[PDB]
Amino acid sequence: TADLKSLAKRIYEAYLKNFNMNKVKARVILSGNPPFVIHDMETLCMAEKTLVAKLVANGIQNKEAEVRIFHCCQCTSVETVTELTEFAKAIPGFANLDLNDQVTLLKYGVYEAIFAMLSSVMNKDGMLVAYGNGFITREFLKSLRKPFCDIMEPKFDFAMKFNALELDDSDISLFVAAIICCGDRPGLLNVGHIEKMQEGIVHVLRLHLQSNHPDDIFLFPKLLQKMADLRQLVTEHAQLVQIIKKTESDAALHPLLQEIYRDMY
Ligand SMILES: CCCCCCCCCCCCCCCC(=O)O
Repeated sequence: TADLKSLAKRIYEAYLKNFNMNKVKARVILSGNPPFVIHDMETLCMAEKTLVAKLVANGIQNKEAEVRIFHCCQCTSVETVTELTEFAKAIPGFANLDLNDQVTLLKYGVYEAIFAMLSSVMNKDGMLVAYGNGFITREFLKSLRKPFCDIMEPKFDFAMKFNALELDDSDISLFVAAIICCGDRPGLLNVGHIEKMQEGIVHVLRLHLQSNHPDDIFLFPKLLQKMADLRQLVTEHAQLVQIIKKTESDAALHPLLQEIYRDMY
């Protein structure tokens, strides 16, 4: 229907406006200011001097490479949280929710959305970083000292299967909106209204996938399962972050992310 197709287009346009990275932009870069390839410590350190110069301007006081990398991971998440917060305003009913419910939905949804969207910048060999200006290899990330080598690999595993679904930005935008609209998040004040907001977005997602992916009759339930898989990926990620927090004193957690993780798992 015109209203439902228009809603899907709205959410797609809001996604293109609000996220610095989209799947088309990522694919243009990945196909070959080209991205600097980070595949070892030499190339990490060269990339840092150009792309995150302040982080390595401290001489012998610079942090360990793994800690610098984790800091850059967190800065990326902080920026994506800001983008997701603006995007959520395009979702029918979201801005009409109580301010506290908006906070709760974003708190529990952002990392699920982050890992879903991260797939768009990942291939089997590595991922784009730093606003598309670096490509860091999967093998380099696996080579880091424990526990830091354990951060990205499960996200690559998720992404390879997610990317095999061959979603486009029009699908991913609605999937991210659906992640944000979960009525079963803890602490919600108006569950009923959130459930109806969820039902509306999920209806739009179902119809859109039927229209955009006529070849895959299971795509909607596949994506419902991916949402559950993302919840488990995030719980596991939070457990690893808590290990880092307890055992890696140099790996300072950004305060916005500390609040997101607080009282989550
Ligand atoms: C010189 C640039 C080095 C870049 C280092 C890798 C950046 C990865 C960005 C994606 C991070 C995904 C994981 C987020 C982790 C978290 O916020 O808890």
